[PDB]
Amino acid sequence: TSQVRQNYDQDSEAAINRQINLELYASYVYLSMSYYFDRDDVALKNFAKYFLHQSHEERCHAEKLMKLQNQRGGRIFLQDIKKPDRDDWESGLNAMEAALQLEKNVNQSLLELHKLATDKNDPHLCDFIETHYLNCQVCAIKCLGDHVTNLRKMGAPESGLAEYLFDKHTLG
Amino acid sequence: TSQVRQNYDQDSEAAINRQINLELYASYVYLSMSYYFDRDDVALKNFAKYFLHQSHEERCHAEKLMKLQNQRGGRIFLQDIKKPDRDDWESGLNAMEAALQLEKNVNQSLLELHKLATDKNDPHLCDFIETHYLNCQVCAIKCLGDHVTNLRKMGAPESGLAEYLFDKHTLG
Amino acid sequence: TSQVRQNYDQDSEAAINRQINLELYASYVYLSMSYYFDRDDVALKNFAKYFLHQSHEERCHAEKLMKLQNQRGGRIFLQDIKKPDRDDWESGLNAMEAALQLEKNVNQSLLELHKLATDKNDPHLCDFIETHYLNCQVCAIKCLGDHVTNLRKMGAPESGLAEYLFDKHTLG
Amino acid sequence: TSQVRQNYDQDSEAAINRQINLELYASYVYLSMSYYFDRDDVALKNFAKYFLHQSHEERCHAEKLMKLQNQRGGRIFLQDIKKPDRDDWESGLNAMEAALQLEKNVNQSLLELHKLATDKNDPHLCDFIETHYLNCQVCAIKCLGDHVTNLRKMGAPESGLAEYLFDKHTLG
Amino acid sequence: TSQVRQNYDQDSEAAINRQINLELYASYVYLSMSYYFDRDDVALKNFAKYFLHQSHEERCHAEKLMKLQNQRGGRIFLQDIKKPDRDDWESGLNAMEAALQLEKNVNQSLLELHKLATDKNDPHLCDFIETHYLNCQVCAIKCLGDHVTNLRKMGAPESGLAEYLFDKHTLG
Amino acid sequence: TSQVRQNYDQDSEAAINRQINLELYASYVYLSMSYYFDRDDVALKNFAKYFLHQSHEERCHAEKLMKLQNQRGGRIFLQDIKKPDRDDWESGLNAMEAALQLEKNVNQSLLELHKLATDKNDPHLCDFIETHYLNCQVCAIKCLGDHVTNLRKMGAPESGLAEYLFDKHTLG
Ligand SMILES: [Ca+2]
Ligand SMILES: [Ca+2]
Repeated sequence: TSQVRQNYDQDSEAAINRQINLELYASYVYLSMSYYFDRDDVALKNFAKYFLHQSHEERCHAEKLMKLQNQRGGRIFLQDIKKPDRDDWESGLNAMEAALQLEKNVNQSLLELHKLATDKNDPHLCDFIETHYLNCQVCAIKCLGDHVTNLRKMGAPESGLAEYLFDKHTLG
Repeated sequence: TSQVRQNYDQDSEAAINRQINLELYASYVYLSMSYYFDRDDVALKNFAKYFLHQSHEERCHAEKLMKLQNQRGGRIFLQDIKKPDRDDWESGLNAMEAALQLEKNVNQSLLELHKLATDKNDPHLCDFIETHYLNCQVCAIKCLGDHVTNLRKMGAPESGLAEYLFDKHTLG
Repeated sequence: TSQVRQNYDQDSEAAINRQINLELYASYVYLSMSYYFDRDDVALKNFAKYFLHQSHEERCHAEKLMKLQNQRGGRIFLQDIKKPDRDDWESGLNAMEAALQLEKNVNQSLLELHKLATDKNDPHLCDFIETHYLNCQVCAIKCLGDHVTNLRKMGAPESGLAEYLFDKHTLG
Repeated sequence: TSQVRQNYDQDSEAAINRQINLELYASYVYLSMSYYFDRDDVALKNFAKYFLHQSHEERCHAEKLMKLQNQRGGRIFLQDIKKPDRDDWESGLNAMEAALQLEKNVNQSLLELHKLATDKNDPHLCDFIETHYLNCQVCAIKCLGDHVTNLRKMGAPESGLAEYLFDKHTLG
Repeated sequence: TSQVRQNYDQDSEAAINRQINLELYASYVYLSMSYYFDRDDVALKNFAKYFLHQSHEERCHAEKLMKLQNQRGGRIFLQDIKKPDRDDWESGLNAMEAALQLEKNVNQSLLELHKLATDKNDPHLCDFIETHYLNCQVCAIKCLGDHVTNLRKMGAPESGLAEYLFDKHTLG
Repeated sequence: TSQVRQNYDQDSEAAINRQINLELYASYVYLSMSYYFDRDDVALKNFAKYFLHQSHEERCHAEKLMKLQNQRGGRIFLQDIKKPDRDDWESGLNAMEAALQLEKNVNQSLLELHKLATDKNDPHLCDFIETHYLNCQVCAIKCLGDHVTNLRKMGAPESGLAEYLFDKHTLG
């Protein structure tokens, strides 16, 4: 029993660890996407920068989660960070849609965590998720949807010119 | 179905569209009050300025609700903006009292909305309402309450001097 | 009867209240268009930004009209603000063509209002309309005409790439 | 009843009045600790400084609570501020453990207050607690837990050298 | 016995502790007074602002007093801070009068304390009272007395306008 | 076959992927150590900062490796990032020694990679490792050895004061 623990359910704790790993996984996915667009045969520096930044963001969420854990007296338990589903992300459009899912998936997990926080009557954990994740996710998912829409309407992925311009005008 | 929609109930979506219209309405009411005090037979520039500002506020609130709708993949449907209940707001004290009532109504509407978001377990929608409207409405109610009270004690509406000085000292 | 009223015919008064409402209406159509381009499935930020500005400009025109009413002793009477024709504006080209028409209509109304002022021999009303409205109308129409022409030549609406580039190069 | 009152339960109101007194009590407890370390036979200026600041923090919370009460239409009702249960706090480590308990009790109390807020469907009062008190208490309990862990691991309270160096290196 | 203690009579010590509780009490009276004018049905921010300041002042005095105690070798013993008389101060003029009284009582107590220090031939405790409390009280009294005069003369509390203007012109 | 590939052996390529994962693993270890010292029962902010920074460094090496891979035409293949051996790092000293090994181990891998680069006569890959890793490793291993030595000589881990001071004077 931690001296600072208070109103922090066991389910909550395990769930945060569950969440820390998921965030790290998302991060790992993005890192993968990033360096795919860095390949001499894909060559889209901005898509590359975009994802690398997205990757670093997920790592911050992960670290803020670990912070939260220690903050409420819970104990951190890391677990293997599973590698990404793919190695080759096909195209800019395909990668964007993959991210759209990744985010919607992490959002699903966040909402479930919030539901558990509510059921366990842990307002502090609820506010933490409300203020630091929920709203960011909606923004991110919205951002991705938009990029996907633009890429689709520009003629991607068949059109290489489309992905090129998008790289320059939206991600640049 | 929107590619970014997730955990967004149709009722909530319809409720947001309702709120949007209510905000546009409130904004119309304040616009009306504003120019009332701009009449050559009322001539209270600061009351006029105060309400014009309030008007622009409610319109900013409307646009933020519309932004919300899109962010969560809902679809906006505008409806007529009914006209204010009057064209003559009588006195400054009277318009202040009406605003107090208009705000408490709008707030009432937001409490409905927030309660709905809860029943439909939509934490994002609840935090949006919390962190953006519920807190601002309370401050607003309190402000109007204060103005209403000051106007009454100074002698309004009976005393024309009262409203003149409140115009200069509180609204100027 | 206002103490400042002088040579302000009643038909003029009513014509102006009607214009105030027409202006507010235009502001509404524009607000509607702005947030259409904000939809995750349209996603043209500069179009959204562009029309949101025109909405603010039209609203600002309404208010000057309201200021004018009070300047010459007239009395303001507001009416409901009818909802825009559509909820979906299709494409950039379509919204542009729609906006061009809207503009020509308001102008159409201003011109009649000026023909009335001329008939009622009210030089002040004529000058207020010439200086503050007719010029901006000619300008806005030419601006909108040009936009429409560009979009057509680029291949819009069929060319999604056309609307993306226009969004970035002309509206950005 | 207040003209601004809206969705503010009687029980909630009384709960605040209660919390207001609790915060003042905390403030008093810290003020006592503060000057205990200011005694020539204790002599730890930074521990003193630390608690004197915590003391002012707690009073500020009380004052913000009183603001809330009038902000929603409630009515402040002050009660005697009961003196702390101790006059001599033995040591820096002992005092820290005391503060830790005092904070977990204030937090325990805010959580009950937040519960009540939810049982009464009062979302405003809910965000007010989450945003201005819930995270603050968590961060504070963590800080105190840390301080207690360091002091113990340093040799306190047996070692006078230990509390001295903590006074200089952690609180200075 | 304290190693720093010198020429500090046990009665002086007990009187200093009594004074500490008294300054803290006064402090609590002003705090109560302050938020009374923050009420939506009183609404006089500068009165509220004014008394809040006087409140923080009283606490600074209480704190300096506690510092004196330790400086001389005495030992602090806190007592309950008894709640103020009223919960409703009726009017600014009334609150101002109550304050004038509070100050004259605190003063009476200080003068007593000074004579005690004199009979106990403790010049240090005499000069401390002279320099840091006595002239401050005289000023406070004269200030409060002046405020009462203006409020009575402007026509308080019958005239709401009287207190409103005093709020703006003297306390603003 | 990549268009930019040239003098880049298959063994080399696979070895770099091998290395990328190792770097990411090291990074993961450090992240773990970092947040262990953030626990309310360990409480050494600087050891915490130290490792978190060390962690971010290993992630840069990882990313620079992925960069290298694409640079020479090789293809990146990520793999699960195995979790750290431990969850509880016992103490500051124990963590330092663990890092000393982690670094010596990563150094062993780097030297082997360099040997392979030499055998495959790939000077570019040799210089890359010589300039970007070999020298840094020697510095890091030296740094860790020193910290270990200091902690040992100060009385760590039995002495909690030792770890405390070290945290403040060397890591701060
Ligand atoms: Ca002209
Ligand atoms: Ca919240």
